[PDB]
Amino acid sequence: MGMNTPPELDTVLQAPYAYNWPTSKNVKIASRIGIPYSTFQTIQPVSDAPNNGIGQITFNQPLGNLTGGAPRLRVSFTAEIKNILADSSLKDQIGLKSFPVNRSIPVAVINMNGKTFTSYPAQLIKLHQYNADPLELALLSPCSDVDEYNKIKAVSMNNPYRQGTESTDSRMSRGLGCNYAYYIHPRAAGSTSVKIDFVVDEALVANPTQYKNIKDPVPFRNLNTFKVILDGQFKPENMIGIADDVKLVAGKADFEVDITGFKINMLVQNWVAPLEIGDIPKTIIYNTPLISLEGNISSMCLNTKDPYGIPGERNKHILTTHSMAMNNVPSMFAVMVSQETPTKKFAPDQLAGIIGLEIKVDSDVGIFRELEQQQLYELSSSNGYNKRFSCFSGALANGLTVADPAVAAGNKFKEAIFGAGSVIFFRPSDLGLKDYNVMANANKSINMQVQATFVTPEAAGTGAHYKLEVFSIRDNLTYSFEDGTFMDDLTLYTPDQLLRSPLKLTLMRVMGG
Amino acid sequence: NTPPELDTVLQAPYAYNWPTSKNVKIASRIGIPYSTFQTIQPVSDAPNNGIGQITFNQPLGNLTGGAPRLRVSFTAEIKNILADSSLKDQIGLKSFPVNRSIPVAVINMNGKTFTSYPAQLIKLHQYNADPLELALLSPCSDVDEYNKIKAVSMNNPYRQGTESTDSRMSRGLGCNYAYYIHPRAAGSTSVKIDFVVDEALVANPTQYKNIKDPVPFRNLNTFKVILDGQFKPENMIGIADDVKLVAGKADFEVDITGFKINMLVQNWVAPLEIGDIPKTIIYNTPLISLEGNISSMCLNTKDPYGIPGERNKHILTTHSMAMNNVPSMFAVMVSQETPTKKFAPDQLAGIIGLEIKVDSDVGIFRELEQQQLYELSSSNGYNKRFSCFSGALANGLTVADPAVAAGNKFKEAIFGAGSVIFFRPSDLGLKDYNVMANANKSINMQVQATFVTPEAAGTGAHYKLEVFSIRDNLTYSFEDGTFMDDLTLYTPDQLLRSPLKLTKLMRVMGG
Amino acid sequence: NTPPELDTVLQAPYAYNWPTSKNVKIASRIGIPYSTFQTIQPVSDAPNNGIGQITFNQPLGNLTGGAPRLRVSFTAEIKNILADSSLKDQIGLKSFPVNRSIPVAVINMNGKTFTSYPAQLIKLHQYNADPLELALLSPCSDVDEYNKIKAVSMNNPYRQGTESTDSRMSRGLGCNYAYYIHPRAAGSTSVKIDFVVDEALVANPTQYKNIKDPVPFRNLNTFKVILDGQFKPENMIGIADDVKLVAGKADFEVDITGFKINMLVQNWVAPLEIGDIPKTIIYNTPLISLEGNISSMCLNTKDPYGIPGERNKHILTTHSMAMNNVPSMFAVMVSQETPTKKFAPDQLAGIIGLEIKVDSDVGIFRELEQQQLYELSSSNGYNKRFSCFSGALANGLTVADPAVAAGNKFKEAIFGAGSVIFFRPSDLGLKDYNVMANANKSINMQVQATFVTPEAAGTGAHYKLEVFSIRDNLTYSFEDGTFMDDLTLYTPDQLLRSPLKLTKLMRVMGG
Repeated sequence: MGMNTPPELDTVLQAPYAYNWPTSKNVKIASRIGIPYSTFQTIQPVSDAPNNGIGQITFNQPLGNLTGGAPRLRVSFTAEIKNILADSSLKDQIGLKSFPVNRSIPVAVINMNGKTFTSYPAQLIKLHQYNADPLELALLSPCSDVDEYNKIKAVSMNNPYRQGTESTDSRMSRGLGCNYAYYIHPRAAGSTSVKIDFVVDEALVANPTQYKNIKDPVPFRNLNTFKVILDGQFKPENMIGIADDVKLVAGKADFEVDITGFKINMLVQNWVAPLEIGDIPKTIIYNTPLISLEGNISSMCLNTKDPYGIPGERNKHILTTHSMAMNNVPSMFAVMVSQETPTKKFAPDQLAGIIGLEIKVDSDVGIFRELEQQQLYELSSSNGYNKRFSCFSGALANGLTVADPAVAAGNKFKEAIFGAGSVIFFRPSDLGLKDYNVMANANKSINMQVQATFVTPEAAGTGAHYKLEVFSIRDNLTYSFEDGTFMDDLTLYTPDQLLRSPLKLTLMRVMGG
Repeated sequence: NTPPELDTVLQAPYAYNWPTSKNVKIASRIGIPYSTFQTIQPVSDAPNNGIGQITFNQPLGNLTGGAPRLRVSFTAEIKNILADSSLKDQIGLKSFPVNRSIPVAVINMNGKTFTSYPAQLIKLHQYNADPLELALLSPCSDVDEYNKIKAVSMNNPYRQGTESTDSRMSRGLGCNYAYYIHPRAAGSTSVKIDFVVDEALVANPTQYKNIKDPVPFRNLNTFKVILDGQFKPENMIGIADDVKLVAGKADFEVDITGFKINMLVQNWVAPLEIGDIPKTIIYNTPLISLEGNISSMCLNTKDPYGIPGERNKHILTTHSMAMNNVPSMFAVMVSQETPTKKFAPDQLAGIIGLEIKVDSDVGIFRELEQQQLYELSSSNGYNKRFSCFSGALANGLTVADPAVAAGNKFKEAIFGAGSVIFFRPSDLGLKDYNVMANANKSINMQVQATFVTPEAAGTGAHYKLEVFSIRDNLTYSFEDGTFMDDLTLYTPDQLLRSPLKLTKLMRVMGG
Repeated sequence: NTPPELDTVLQAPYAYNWPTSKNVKIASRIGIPYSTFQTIQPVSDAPNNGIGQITFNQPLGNLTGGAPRLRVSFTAEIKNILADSSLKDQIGLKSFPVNRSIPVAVINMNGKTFTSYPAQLIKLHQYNADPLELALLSPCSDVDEYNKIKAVSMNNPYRQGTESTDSRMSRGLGCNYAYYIHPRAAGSTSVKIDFVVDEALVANPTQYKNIKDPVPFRNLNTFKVILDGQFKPENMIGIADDVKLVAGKADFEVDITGFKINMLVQNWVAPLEIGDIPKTIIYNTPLISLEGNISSMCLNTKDPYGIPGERNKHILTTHSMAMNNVPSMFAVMVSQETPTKKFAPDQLAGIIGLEIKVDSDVGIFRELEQQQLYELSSSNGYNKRFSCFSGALANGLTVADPAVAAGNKFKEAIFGAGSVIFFRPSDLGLKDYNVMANANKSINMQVQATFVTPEAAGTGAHYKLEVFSIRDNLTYSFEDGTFMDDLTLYTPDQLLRSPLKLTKLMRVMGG
């Protein structure tokens, strides 16, 4: 159009940091203070642990001065696995499920100085495993690898039950002899069972623990009342993994597994604040996100076409939540469609493959209707989703095996493997709402409805119940006052305050988002 | 002399930076939405077999994503497969199959055309980009290390998802991209596979180096993307070298049908909170050019799998290459001109020596051997292992086996894929201090490469020495609608007096 | 109590930090050249079998690279291999084979000598360095997790390149280093392999912790590198534990011939644009020393592959170790004194308890169990999996198999390689607050380690407890030519009143 010339730009010479010569003008020498490993507490529960891992477990241990921000639970037990075909090698076929400690705790209550925090570790970790940093996840649990597909076989190389000697990268393995202590009892000739001792030391994922910052969590102060109350569900379906190609004794449909000798301790650092940090501030703030199930709905999903057939012909099931009333705007949402009832106890968890999503917020309807599955994967990945597309999609993963004419039509289904399925993370900012007041942390009431279209792995002429769940992740802070009091509260502001807040495009801490 | 006094600090964990009202702020958020995400159809029906011009013509208001993608879908039928072949872990796609299929692209923004060469760009870019970025660019981001792929071997990019612990290593089925294998009949010698690939377009001015968070384009009243579509099997389809052929057939025959292509890009209205957008927005849009090439028929007289020091040492030297200004980086590779198989890894020669002339300064790098040339290239981002770069014999035991008769040693030999050597003007240590990246000084360059090739004793083939320049180049978006692009050029004196950058809203481009 | 008011911000993508003339600058570049790269020959012909003193003596003008490397080449002949052995994925090199081969090194810069112990240094450093830096240090950077390597198992560093998806995992052929296997005759029981390895020298004052971008040395009128060369098979050559032996032979017999060694380092003139080089340049050059050791004959009476709680718990306690100042870090290791096989992984014991005494403070860490000791070591950089650290039985199914006779259970058992525990004085939580890293305060320390060993019931072997110190230590280059080095020591009172550092041209050394 007009007269345009590129603007003048100033120049610099990019040079290696090696030429920033170290001298007396730019070098200082450090000594060090740090969190010690002396007086590291091993805390027994108030009563002898339930011998099979099932029941309430309470830790009650006042602790003076500073306490580690990411306390851990150390569990030990013996698992007896029965109904194994005689003469089975079991090589690379036995291990633990992902995050077996937190999977085993449906609800936890933590009391600090009379303030109780109720959370749901099994629900929390099922989401968290999919969009956290995998480096933090390995600090959280020795069993941090997340299943990509709905079956695991020792014949396949992507096998989390490969033992340590079969694993080049330890983070890939939930198997024996790799990240956790174990002992296999001697097996008799002709035996159809095995006993394995396990020990697992895993960070507790329960508000207000600092499970997102395991290397360097902010300590707690002066826990004069400190109780950790667990709904203990340390049972085989929560903890134990068995490859889908282990053969069964004639006449048995699944393995029978028993837990005995269950023990549990809470392990946490405890220490006196060093002289050099001076006065600890009166009021300490902790980032303690609040994860909530906002809505759910289920249906019986019947397939009439082969799930291993042409992908575009797989039955497209739809579920839509009831309207979900919220008093404020969360930071993030997560959508997943879960198989309600596992058909096997020791196999990967099954989710549906979500192929479409439509969101209504207030009067704004049909949001994301133009997205297909690859774009939904991109959306979720933009918010941290950390697994491959073939997992997310729920597609048929082993098509050659199923396209084989030597596999009779009847056995094609039995041999088919699918992606584990979808979790879709989205923020209110992803929705492009015309209502600019709907911002994360706004104290504005909203109504949301979620429609998910999805595919399921059941055979043609069969079905199963699936549940659409919509979770919120809210920014939430815990406050430690100098007199001992703890409080927690959502970080809420008016839309007008947020609209006028300065942009952040890149010792100050910024929490929330 | 006495050591100087140094001040002391106490290193302490960040845990002791206690969060309080003095040092904590709470964020809300704005971001780029996934609503009104555009799926743009071409102006006319795509060629059924992927061959032909393809045009997108779609004005877009307000803000448009900086890294638009192409979603391709098609069926490939692979014929001449020995009956009763399992095909397990043997079929997939070549690296960056969408960009490999586009020899030339023209993008028009508001009347300004940008012509680039995606296939040429990605062949180079794949070797020194950040592998994390490459995985965001394409689902098929693993780059071959060796000149043959076999399902009997564990380094196999056609291992399917259930055989791959790390998805980034696989270009196979059931891992990073959607696929469907049609049922196979007893005794069949062919397979049909549906594929879908969503890959970022690598064509100026797209922001393919910043896929997570690219700077958007604005007010695209004219937006055209014109592709030379060459979505043919040799550009897209990979077949392991140990799949067996039907008797009498020299190679597989592959046909593409059902080809469809859409351009996918975000589009949205600027949030109220960012206020006015600046009058002139600047985009980093590097310009990659072939500066010179030369070829020869290279004949081997000694076994390429024999003593490495006895491998024939071929030499190619470019003609003098006249440049009007000094590029930021150069890349040297020696390519096998004619593939002997259509669905196998690309073959480069193993470069064992390099000598550079710039103006009157001759023989630069003559004292470097192959390990040092690997170190040089790696210091400029080269991202593969030494046994790839070197082009050396990779499976020495197999060839040393006395049960493998002399005639079959050649057929069984596997070599590194070969070399790409990235170097900057600053790597040359030129006595002429005026020869600096982005200087508006004319120079003349000649490149000599000494290299080894994988052909059998008593055979040969044509190899081409290519020297590429990578120049710092910027695109300017003026608020009146105009787009321009230009090299970033300065006098040597300007550059010689510029301040050093030895290490947050400030952006530094070029280098 | 009421929660405090907190200010708010809007988190926004960096894409909205629009690049404009107000926030963009354009870089040219200067860098460290690859021209005049020195390949320095030893003053006398290298010892043909790799055993003997080796000296490099080469004055260098201007700037010299801070991380010089050694390029070794040799042929290894391996004898006593069962006839018709494939050897597939069974031969390679041990971790850091060059530094493993140098028990002591002396470097002279302008008349100042620095004496260090590379083999001792690398045995520690491999366990808590950044693995990305370790791969720049040596092509053979993977560290053994278990005490046996078998080609039947996937965690096998002698996997060749074509069997390795990730090159950093492999110390095998055809992956990270050049090699050539000589043709093998029918019925032969030996193999000859040529190797070439280019590895950074780990010897004070080399900048081996910063290989990508080390600070250069300047104006070396005297530059000598004097090595105790022990480039012998037990230091360099790895052979999988499932390679079979010819009848009547107990171990392989390996010979090194044709040994050559050169020192490779960049050398260049300072660019005009950095102006004057400072009068005194400081280099971080940590001092690693053995502070104490003690040994015993450790006899096992229970099966090491039996119930873990019943494995014999061996205890070693050092004598009192007197130190004149407080080191930054300690490392505790219990080593098998005498290898039973020459080409197998190094064996350490599994440490299950540790108790530390410092001055009058006794029994520190007595409440920690093995998992907590692993966490402690990991907090200070320990970089391997728990099953390595623990020294536990790694292959319990094999041992639990009733088809494996009680007599063969031991032979088939595989254990973790065993423990290294890194700890800092700050980890000890001492009531004496004067005991701080770099304090010029005398202390006395005693270390007790409780550990398990892999020997069969009814047998034993000697184990040595070693406690190493890592001290913060600086080298100073004065422009008159003089070099000095010295510990960085301060009074406790100086350190106690020093400002906290809780979190770019400023450099902080030590810690």
